[PDB]
Amino acid sequence: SMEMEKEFEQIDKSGSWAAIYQDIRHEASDFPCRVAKLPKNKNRNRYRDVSPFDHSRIKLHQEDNDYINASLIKMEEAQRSYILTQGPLPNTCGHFWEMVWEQKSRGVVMLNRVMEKGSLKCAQYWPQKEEKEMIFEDTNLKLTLISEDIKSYYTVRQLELENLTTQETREILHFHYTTWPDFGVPESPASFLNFLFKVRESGSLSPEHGPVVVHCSAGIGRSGTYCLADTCLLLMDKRKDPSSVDIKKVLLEMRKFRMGLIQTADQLRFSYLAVIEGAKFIMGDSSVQDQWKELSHEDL
Ligand SMILES: O=C(O)C(=O)Nc1sc2c(c1C(=O)O)CCNC2
Ligand SMILES: [Cl-]
Ligand SMILES: [Cl-]
Ligand SMILES: [Cl-]
Repeated sequence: SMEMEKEFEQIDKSGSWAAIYQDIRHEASDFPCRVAKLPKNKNRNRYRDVSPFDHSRIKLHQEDNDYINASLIKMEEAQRSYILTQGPLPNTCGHFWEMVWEQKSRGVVMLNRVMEKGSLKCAQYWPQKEEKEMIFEDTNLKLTLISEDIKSYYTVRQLELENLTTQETREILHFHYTTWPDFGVPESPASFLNFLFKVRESGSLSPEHGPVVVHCSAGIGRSGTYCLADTCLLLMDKRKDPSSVDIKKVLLEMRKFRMGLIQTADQLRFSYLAVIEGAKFIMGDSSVQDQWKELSHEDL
């Protein structure tokens, strides 16, 4: 059994998930967020306590106001980057797709629903009907729903994003997880890993593309959980060595680039479970992938 499994058992036995998680919060980086806190950006932030650090914020390529609440998580050893961002607001959907355009992203991973716990956690930023495309006048972009593949707990959409200035167009894949509760965890490691591997298999993480965009409502809790699991699996894979992966150190590295990644101790505990289970595929048992698809009951 792997060292992360032994660590997992000892933390479970001693009941120390809350203390381990608080240790991470105490040790996490603290960098300034001066642009995010400028008065003119107040209505560009969904949550007053969630801001991108200045050193890693994504800048929009426009001259009026380049601010978006979004961070580039640049994982050097893993050689994968992610853009983590908040669920766009009704006035920032144009900025969101501007950022997708300028950063050359091929995929968007959405881990939340538009309404959760009775509240609007994210704007309806993509078109729900092929024949009702959206136009973002402020950033001069057009967004059309091309097709969607609805499964029982996630939906994959094919979108066309057009730069109306140049009339160039790109296909964006939208991976929408619809049964992951806010401040909660997926239903099982299997359904989570099935979804995560759906993203991987799409090619959206290819280094020929810009960084994948990942968001939940705040871009930190569910987004941090997804990214930690994905990065740890990729590191294990590069080295073919589960024991070289220190999950808490990877999370602390990610938190150099955006605050608050992973919002509960149970989400941390879930990340361990997902990485431990996914290690079976990494280390050469491809049949677990079929097993996850079955256990996830994705068919409708
Ligand atoms: O969507 C997520 O997974 C996430 O981290 N959400 C977060 S983090 C966070 C909040 C929320 C929210 O959704 O209310 C409220 C304000 N404090 C921090
Ligand atoms: Cl200002
Ligand atoms: Cl909203
Ligand atoms: Cl935190």
